[PDB]
Amino acid sequence: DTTVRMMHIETDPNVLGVWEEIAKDFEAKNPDIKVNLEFLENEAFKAKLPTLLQSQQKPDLFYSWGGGNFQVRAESGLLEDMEGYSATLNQELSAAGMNAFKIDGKQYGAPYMVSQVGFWYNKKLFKQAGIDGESIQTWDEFLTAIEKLKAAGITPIAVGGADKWPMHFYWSYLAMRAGGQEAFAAAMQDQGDGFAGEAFVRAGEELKRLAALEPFQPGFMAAGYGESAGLFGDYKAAIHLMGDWDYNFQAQQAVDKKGVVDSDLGFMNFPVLKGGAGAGSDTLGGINGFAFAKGAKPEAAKWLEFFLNENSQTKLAEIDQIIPVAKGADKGLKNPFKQKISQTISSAQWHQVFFDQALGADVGGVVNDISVGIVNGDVTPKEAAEQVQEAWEMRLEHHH
Ligand SMILES: O[C@@H]1[C@@H](O)[C@H](O[C@@H]2CO[C@H](O)[C@H](O)[C@H]2O)OC[C@H]1O
Repeated sequence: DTTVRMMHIETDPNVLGVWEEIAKDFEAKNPDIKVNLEFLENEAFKAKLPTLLQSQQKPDLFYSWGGGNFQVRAESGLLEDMEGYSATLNQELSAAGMNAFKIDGKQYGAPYMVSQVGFWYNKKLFKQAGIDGESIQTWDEFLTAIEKLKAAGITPIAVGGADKWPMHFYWSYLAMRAGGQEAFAAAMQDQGDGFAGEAFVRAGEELKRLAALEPFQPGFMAAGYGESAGLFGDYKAAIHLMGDWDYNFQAQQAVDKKGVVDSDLGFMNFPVLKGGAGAGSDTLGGINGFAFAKGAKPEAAKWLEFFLNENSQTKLAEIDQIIPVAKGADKGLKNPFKQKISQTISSAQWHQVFFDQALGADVGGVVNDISVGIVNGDVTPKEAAEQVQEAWEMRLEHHH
């Protein structure tokens, strides 16, 4: 018997119940393979993984956002090429999802889900404030809704400022809307002014404008994502900019374990910015998966091809958790919120991975730092963009 060790960041009890049913079914069909799930919370996982991956504690499989850290881990010899064990994965999973975890023709992981960041909002609170949530198409209209919420005594936005990345969603989306795909593509290539260019300075200017309305809950810089999602679930703030995984999370984090029920819940895309080059259909989000650590056993690919199969992924869509990557598993997207989100993802010409993950731990950490820094007044919009560009130039210099 051999044990496949899979490190993950999942907290939801319904999801874990489904994962356990899949693992039980797999172990019954493969009596010589055991599956050990190893949980670490999101922030702890990102902080601890570098040490664990470079040690003899490394697992076979670990949760991954792809992006810059995945690229560097591959070039550092920290991952295992499973191309020779990928025949079934390539049959059953989306080609774009498989490509997200392939480097230099080597299959270093497999996709698990795709996501969109957007504004979850409370229709009950919006009605109290006299806001039609479906009518918010532009950034100016969004700011007007913020002012209407404040006038009604309702905290407009819950944000997990302590974790920083929830605030970076604002800066990133504003940069996407201001500059469009080409401004970002050019910055990635270090062309022109790069991340110090006008679209990124405008992103900071618009984030500072939002911050000047004081739209966040008191003490937001001390709140992590769990606390912020709980505020939304408890009807204590009207708006939550978050990935689509928030749907189940705000319910679990609510005192009543239900949160904002479907009859009170809305979701809207990030609005357009007047004069901006970005399209309202452009999406910020991710393609997340499981990477193979160096030394991963062949049984780990056997597990992943079952865990990621059409039936398994259909179950996880049907419990409202993931937008799946397995072919045909979109049949499980029965929930109206998740169905519409999956359509936005499918239709997007530009589906951009989270800036903090695309740019790697160092430069992405700078983006996270300047996002809260602009809001708190510690850096100006120009200085923020300058810091991102300077850090990015050094990352380019020091990597292949
Ligand atoms: O760096 C952050 C990631 O930490 C964040 O990951 C999310 C966190 O919320 C849930 O735990 C979800 O399962 C994770 O994938 O994703 C956005 C990125 O900017």
